[PDB]
Amino acid sequence: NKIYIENHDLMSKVPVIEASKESTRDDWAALTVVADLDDIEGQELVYYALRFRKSNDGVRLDIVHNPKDTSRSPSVLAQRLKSREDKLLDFTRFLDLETALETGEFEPDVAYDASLANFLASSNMKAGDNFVILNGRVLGPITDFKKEDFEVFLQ
Repeated sequence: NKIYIENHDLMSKVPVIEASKESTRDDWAALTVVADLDDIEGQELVYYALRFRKSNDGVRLDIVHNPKDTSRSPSVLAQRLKSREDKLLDFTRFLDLETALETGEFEPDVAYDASLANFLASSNMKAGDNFVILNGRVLGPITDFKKEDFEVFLQ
């Protein structure tokens, strides 16, 4: 649990696709993708995670933006994505995601940026790293991994 418990601030601010009400408890699982969405390789991972969630409605997906470069507030992209949180399964096209990360004025959330900086240090992962956490299991860094590999780890 301890990852989930120590980080409630951050995890409360990130984009979340809730598992469906009409899925079962045996289907239910918790996927976190942590990705640098300034880079294609991070975006691509999230895209796959989205596609996976689209097919597997027992999963609760949330997405943590974890940029290597911090000159911009991490919280900007995270808010861009959080604003468009309902829309995320309507994506059909890698471009829909790019678009969603491309636009939206937001005021930096410092408390978010702090939360992130904890989460990283206490979870011994670095800024910029791409990884997934699946029901508590950290997998990464990811330096391939597509929606197959999500599927299998669910089994």
